[PDB]
Amino acid sequence: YIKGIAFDLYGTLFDVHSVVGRCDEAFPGRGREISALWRQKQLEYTWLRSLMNRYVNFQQATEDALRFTCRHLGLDLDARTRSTLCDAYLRLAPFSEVPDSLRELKRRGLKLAILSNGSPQSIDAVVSHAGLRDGFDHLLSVDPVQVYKPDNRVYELAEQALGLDRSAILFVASNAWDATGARYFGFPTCWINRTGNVFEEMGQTPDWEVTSLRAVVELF
Amino acid sequence: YIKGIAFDLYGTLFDVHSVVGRCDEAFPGRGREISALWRQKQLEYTWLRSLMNRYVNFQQATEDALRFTCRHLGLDLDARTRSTLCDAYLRLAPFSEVPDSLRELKRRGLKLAILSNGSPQSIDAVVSHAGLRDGFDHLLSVDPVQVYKPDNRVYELAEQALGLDRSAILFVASNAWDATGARYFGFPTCWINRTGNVFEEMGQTPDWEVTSLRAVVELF
Repeated sequence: YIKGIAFDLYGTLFDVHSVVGRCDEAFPGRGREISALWRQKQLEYTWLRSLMNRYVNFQQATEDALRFTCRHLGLDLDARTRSTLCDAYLRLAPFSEVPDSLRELKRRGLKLAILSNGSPQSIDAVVSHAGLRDGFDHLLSVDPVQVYKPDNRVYELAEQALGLDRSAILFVASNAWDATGARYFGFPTCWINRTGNVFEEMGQTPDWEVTSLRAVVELF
Repeated sequence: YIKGIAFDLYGTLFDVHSVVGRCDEAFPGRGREISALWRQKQLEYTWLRSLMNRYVNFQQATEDALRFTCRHLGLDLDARTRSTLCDAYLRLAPFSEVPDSLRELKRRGLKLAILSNGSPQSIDAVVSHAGLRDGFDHLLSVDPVQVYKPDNRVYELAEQALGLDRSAILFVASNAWDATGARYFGFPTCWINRTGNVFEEMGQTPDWEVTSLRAVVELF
């Protein structure tokens, strides 16, 4: 039934925990605090700007979210440190099972795509850096539609880019709010729950809840 | 210039801190923790459901958000406690300056309106309970437009209900993300910052930043 798979990038295939460390190096002892807030503001800003119809790209939203975090915590953030922390996203490392799992999925003749927030160039840098670039048929950004998830215009992009009806595309995401959007859209959804989180209470439940990509491979 | 004022309810005119206590009584020692998460999920659910075009009223969103908080914390939440905590919002107390400030503003011939998320009946209960019901020309809910702020359809409601152009309506809100939306819409905006928060980094700045309603009265 499923002929393609759409993956979220940050937090699903690639571990963002490394940013915590780069944050702690910039502001010793503050790392975890800074990252938690930074991540949250990035999210809120994508949702809020979408609702207001005031789109700016993810790099912009990321800087704005860091600028806020720093003002909010009282930290002095110069331009240099700003760029350096923001660059931490281009050097993420994949989760242990990811590489082998991707190889196996491709060997099964499945079309694999990534649908993320960053530019196609940034998405490319992360996957290429990990040597996984050859494993994807498509590297998609929300940028062309000028809106963020869970706006349906974003999900239609994956459907179009992959050339398959939504019912034949497996949507794989770590974020429960994202899995909720995809489910309402029509994608058979797989929620990757590695750390014991509970699903969002927005009227949906994923088709599959797995602890890693290993369980995805075993679905085929 | 300004002939009317649109006020947000929870957190602007009425103190929600009382919910913390009712939460701690239900789950001793957990109060602050439960409330912080509950408040955050209410917000996220209003934004997310709007983006997905999956509207449910605020009472619903509030229950869903509490149900999630409880599952997330491991707390056992029965129906009774659910209703009781949810009812805590109908018995809020206004901030000290609020009553006198409202009296003074009305004495100046200004049209006063409240634009909140809850039903007109719930909004009425809170204001009536505090004996402030006679102080408002309009008690507005987002319900008629089936979407939440910062969606512009919500702001147009206030403009229509008050019978004034947006340029003549002062938008007063405690939430910086809300003040940002109103500003992009066209309302001269007053941000009530009582506890030293910093403004959101979404490209806007309020026209006035005050520490309480006392400074609002002094504007006229």
